Amino acid sequence: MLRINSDAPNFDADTTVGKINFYDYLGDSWGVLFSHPADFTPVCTTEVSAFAKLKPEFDKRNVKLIGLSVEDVESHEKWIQDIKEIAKVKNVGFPIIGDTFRNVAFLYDMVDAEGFKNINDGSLKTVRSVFVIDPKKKIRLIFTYPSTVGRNTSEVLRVIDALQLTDKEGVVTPINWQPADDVIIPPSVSNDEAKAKFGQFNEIKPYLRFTKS
Ligand code: NA
Repeated sequence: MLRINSDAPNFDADTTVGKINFYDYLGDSWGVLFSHPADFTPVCTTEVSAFAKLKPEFDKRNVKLIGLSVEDVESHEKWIQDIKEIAKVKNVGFPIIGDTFRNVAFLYDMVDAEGFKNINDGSLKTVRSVFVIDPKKKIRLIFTYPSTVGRNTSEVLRVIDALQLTDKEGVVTPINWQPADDVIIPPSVSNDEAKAKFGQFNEIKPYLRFTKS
């Protein structure tokens, strides 16, 4: 099964922006792949609307958004029109994948079978995962909220910031970290190595050393 640190599988799909190859779409950017069981459902509609409004926040972090929903592109196009109206956005700048037969969802381990459309029978309730993918196509973080509970855009941005920072500076982030807060030196780094790389640090315990960001 796919887990954090697994490679995000590549695929070809029909989308609201035309046919794409996932890796090609992503390029060297980070990616956020978010999933929906069906179009014209309320929580998901609010969620896509929020991502659309906030796309500039993602753009500045070199992150490309992509949505998946188990319906055809034609349906997604109509849904986007509603989303534009609701969100009061001029356009939705990212694609929504038309996964009519659940093939992509299946590839991403959200369902145990592919080849059939959305029947409103409950088999699609699990098509709700969000995958944060790095420039090397590694899945870095996953979260799955049920369609009943809307996601948190701020948290998605927070984790992206933490992940990027950790990759950039070789640090780790504590619970509830916000940017500009102090970070933690990874245990793989010796105190001497830490002095060389970070300067000063506060050793709470030998394994827990805070340093400034
Ligand atoms: Na020190």
